[PDB]
Amino acid sequence: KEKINDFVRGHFHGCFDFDLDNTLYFFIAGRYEYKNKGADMFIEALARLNYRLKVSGSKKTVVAFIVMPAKNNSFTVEALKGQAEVRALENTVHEVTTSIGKRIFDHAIRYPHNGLTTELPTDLGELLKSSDKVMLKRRILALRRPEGQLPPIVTHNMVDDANDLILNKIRQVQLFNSPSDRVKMIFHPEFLNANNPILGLDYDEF
Amino acid sequence: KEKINDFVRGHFHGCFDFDLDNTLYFFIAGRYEYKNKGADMFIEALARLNYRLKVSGSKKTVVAFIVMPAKNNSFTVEALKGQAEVRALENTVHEVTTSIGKRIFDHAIRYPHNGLTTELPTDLGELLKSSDKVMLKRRILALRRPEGQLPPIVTHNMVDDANDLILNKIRQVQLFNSPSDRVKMIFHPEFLNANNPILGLDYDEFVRGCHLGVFPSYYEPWGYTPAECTVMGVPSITTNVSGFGSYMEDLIETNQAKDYGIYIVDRRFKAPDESVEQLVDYMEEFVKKTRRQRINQRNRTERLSDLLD
Amino acid sequence: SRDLQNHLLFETATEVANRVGGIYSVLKSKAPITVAQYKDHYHLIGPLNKATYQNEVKPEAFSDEMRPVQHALQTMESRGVHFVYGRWLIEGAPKVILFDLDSVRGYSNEWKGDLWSLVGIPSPENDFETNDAILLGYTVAWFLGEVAHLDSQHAIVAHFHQWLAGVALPLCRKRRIDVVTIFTTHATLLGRYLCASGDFYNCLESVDVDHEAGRFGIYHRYCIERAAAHSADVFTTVSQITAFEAEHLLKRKPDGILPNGLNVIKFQAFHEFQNLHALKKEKINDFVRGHFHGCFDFDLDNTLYFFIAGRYEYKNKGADMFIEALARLNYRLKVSGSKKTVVAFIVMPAKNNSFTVEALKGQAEVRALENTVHEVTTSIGKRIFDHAIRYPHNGLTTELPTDLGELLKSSDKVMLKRRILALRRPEGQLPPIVTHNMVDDANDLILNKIRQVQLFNSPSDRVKMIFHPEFLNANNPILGLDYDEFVRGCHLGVFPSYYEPWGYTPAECTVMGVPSITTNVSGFGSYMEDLIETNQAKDYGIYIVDRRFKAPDESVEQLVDYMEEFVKKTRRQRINQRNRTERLSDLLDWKRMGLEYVKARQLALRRGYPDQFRELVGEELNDSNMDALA
Ligand SMILES: O=c1ccn([C@@H]2O[C@H](COP(=O)(O)OP(=O)(O)O[C@H]3O[C@H](CO)[C@H](O)[C@H](O)[C@H]3O)[C@@H](O)[C@H]2O)c(=O)[nH]1
Ligand SMILES: O=c1ccn([C@@H]2O[C@H](COP(=O)(O)OP(=O)(O)O[C@H]3O[C@H](CO)[C@H](O)[C@H](O)[C@H]3O)[C@@H](O)[C@H]2O)c(=O)[nH]1
Ligand SMILES: O=c1ccn([C@@H]2O[C@H](COP(=O)(O)OP(=O)(O)O[C@H]3O[C@H](CO)[C@H](O)[C@H](O)[C@H]3O)[C@@H](O)[C@H]2O)c(=O)[nH]1
Ligand SMILES: O=P(O)(O)OC[C@H]1O[C@H](O)[C@H](O)[C@@H](O)[C@@H]1O
Repeated sequence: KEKINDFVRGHFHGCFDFDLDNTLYFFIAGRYEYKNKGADMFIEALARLNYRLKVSGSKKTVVAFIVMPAKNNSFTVEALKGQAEVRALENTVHEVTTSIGKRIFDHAIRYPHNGLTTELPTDLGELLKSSDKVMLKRRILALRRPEGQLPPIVTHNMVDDANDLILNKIRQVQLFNSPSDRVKMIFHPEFLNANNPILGLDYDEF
Repeated sequence: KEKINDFVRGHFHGCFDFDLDNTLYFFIAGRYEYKNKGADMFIEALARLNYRLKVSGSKKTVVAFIVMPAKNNSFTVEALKGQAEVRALENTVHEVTTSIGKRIFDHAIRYPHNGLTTELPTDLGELLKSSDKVMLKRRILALRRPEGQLPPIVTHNMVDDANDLILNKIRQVQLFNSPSDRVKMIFHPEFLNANNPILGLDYDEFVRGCHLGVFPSYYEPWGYTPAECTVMGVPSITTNVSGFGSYMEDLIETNQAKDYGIYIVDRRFKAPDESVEQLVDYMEEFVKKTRRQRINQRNRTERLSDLLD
Repeated sequence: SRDLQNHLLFETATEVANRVGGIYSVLKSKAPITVAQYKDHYHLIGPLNKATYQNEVKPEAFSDEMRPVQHALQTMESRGVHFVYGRWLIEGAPKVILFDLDSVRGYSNEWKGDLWSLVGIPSPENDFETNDAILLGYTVAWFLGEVAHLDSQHAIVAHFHQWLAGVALPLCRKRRIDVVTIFTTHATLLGRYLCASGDFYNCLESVDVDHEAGRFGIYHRYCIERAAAHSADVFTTVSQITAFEAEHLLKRKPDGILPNGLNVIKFQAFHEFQNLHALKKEKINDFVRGHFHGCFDFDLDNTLYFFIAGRYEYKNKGADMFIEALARLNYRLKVSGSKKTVVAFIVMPAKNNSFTVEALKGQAEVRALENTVHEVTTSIGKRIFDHAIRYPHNGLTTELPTDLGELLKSSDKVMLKRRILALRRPEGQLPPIVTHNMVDDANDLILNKIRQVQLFNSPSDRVKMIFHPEFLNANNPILGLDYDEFVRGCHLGVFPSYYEPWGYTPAECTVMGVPSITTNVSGFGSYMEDLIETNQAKDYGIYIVDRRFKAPDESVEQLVDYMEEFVKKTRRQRINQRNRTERLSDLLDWKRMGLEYVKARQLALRRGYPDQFRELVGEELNDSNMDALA
């Protein structure tokens, strides 16, 4: 589930208004038989489940996956690019916390001398400096989404996007991952695998 | 130098009141001959330097190492235990900052949503929790040292402490590492090694980490100790009655040679109490140097190593 | 009347509180050295950019001796003129005076009329910009008259940058305002325009200045530039090649050069710049592994990183030569059996739709391998450790493991192999020559040139092409470097320019210890070929290609010659050459290039008050140049 959470954090970069500790992951998977496998019901049922959860004022979120292989031209740039921009933040944060560590450790080993009245630092400014902030802000701006763009409902470029049953059905019931929706949709038109650069999980792990 | 800094932090746990970024590492080394190798003069000179700095009001700090093997029963528990207590803290800090990361990270990626009005956390309480603050304080507590205890002048338990010359000389000049002393004193009666559990540097590595070798010998046919120093771009103070000292006095004009890291004290044509003041002059000069200066001097000292090939 | 030892300085340009062009960065970086000399006697002047100025910008306001500046500001207020006073928020904190041109346009037709008779300059009012150039030039001379009038202690210097600011120069000359003037032109008008087609440097001695200016239809601007250069007590350019250029095309030899320095950020240790190089070289190495994923047949340790960067001017910046030359070098290197490799970067912004999937995906797959390795190596760690500590018990005869199968298990071998296969690229696919999706790929000039010389990053090629049509930035998810960080990590900048009045590209490059190849028709190349003998300058990291007294094809062959030279170097040799280049940086710091700005100002006071300067120094020194003076 941590590897999924990681994928999701990328996916909703810029539009991430919910709590993964209070988030659930439904999926459907298999051969793309829209009608026999019941993708139709699934999508419809989810659209309604969304309405119920909104009405009840629940704070939970459902991120719902469709793993049915359809013809595609691999991943989208937007998928790969935001998963990269989220790692960029992860890393800059790790660097910054290394610096904070030095600053804490100096205070801890220098107490009680040099006028260090408290055992630990108290002001955040003692630990976090302009150079540190500037990085973090730049990495944050990189995650900003455009004017009103919503997280996508598909991870790939589809061959025949306009005729795709699953996608037309999601568009029809209007699950577009706008913030208010407590049900999110992610169609991944490709069997899962560990080499997958955006959700590196063999199916069995996912 | 970092590896020496980790040792010193250990050694001074509790009584740590100076900045290692404005601290210099002098050392004397080799076969324990109190009189011949110049340890008498060294320790005295340092006590006089300690006076000069307090007087002149210097922000600097000197940690003077003595590496001369002597009869001993291995390390003190207090050196060995303090090393562990300083690492306990290093590893508690590393855990806390991880927690801090996760929080900073969550804020960044969530902003501007969920009522987050600033791009970064502003108040420290968002990052640093009580559970985190408790483990840290406990680690700090373990570094406290007893009422009026000071950092030791010895890293080992001596066989015959009460009669050892080096230890008695230090006690006599009254360098007990109190916070008001600008010169500290760490006698390590054992040849340095990488497997040393308090200071895990081979001798050559330690040399590089230090700032200034001081080998003010009285008898010394050659003196590899300052020669090795000089090969590693480390300024050394030696004497004209040493072989190496005499040789470098031939090759270079004695006032040039200070810019080239080879300080030469006069122990042939001067009173022993004038020798000591010249050795103190040279140390007080080096302490006055900026980092610009030390680095440049170190490059000159390095470039000089061709002559010793 | 006036004092020359304590004088005022009023620097005036278009680009004060707004980064419209190169001139921005000159004034900005120079401000620290010019504040430090003058303190409160220095004042920058320009037009108030209502939009962006919000970013960058009482009896207490001035001292007693600098009260005359305060009184003259109130006299501009007494005819209604709105003006922003303050500090410019950059190193040095110089004081700015930003005139509102919206609150002086009611004079426009009168003032454009005045120019018909005072100098004779037409003003087609369908030219949005020359209007603003005239409004500033009159508003500033309306101010400099009042300060010369209200201050009778100091001498006064008024420096103007580029033709747009210098409408005020004829007005200071004709009206006989009591200030000494300096004009500095960073590029001639005709020069930029004549270089459109292409042979500028040979056949500019004979060109009809008025017929040519008239044919491009920019005669009304040319007039303002020509007027400015003649009017001023001192006329200057930013480089010798531009001085040559300015002599024939503006009809006045300059009194000297004001070459553009940089605010050189120094380190406490000199050798720090060198450690950075290797750090940032590793970030590029990370990129290059991702790029060649699957076709990775060379040793990055024995690999060099050439680059060109800047505005996308295919001809002027010399991308044409760079690519042609790189193709020829590839032949040489193959012929000569060299084992080295060159990855050449072109960093010139072109219209794109961000990165390719292949680019992002490739470096994602390389990170997956990085991490699966990291998992496997901890397992190996655990096994080495357990053999170590258990020795010599349980039958362990050797101190350490000797069979790899002891440390690397099936489970570990499988996931490494899977990661390997993921990097495998389609049969006969090569590494791309572009990181992005181009909007108009088939018509991109760089990509046509590259396709034509057939640098396609096949494994036999010792020169690889990477066109990255976008300025470098830290946030970039494939090559996460700010431009400065990338430069440092590279080994050789190559900026074989044709029209380039200065070129900060190679100067920046040199500041950060990186050798460049520039040309003798660039302003920076002129200035170094004067300061250093040209064969010696190669040892200090300044390779200068002759694009003036050589055929285009010989220039190319010289550029190839120089690269081949640089490739041949050993690592010691590159490291030192880099050290020599870094030592050179002080010549480009404002702590030296700002002395030439004083020489211009000492010559302005010499011609302006010949008797007063004679008596304040001793005799009268030579009058003709900046260089001929004290
Ligand atoms: O990312 C994924 C997702 C699913 N799977 C695998 O794919 C299978 C999904 O099964 P299908 O959707 O292919 O359909 P079934 O195999 O359940 O059933 C099919 O095969 C049966 C026996 O051949 C019948 O013939 C039946 O009519 C036909 O629907 C699962 O076992 C699962 O392990 C993956 O490997 N990777
Ligand atoms: O922690 C340490 C410190 C030093 N050393 C090494 O051991 C040497 C110790 O030097 P000494 O104190 O033994 O002095 P020298 O070897 O410079 O000279 C000595 O050896 C000479 C030749 O035998 C003469 O006898 C002379 O009187 C005597 O001073 C150093 O050079 C260094 O190489 C270590 O291995 N570990
Ligand atoms: O990835 C990059 C690459 C370059 N740069 C910067 O972009 C500049 C490149 O400048 P250009 O090549 O666009 O041109 P110049 O700054 O040399 O000069 C420009 O301004 C001059 C005077 O205003 C002339 O008009 C000239 O013709 C015009 O190109 C460099 O300073 C460099 O710092 C980046 O920030 N990121
Ligand atoms: O010039 P290069 O071949 O990139 O190598 C250059 C060198 O850079 C710096 O000097 C580093 O300290 C060395 O680690 C490296 O050997």
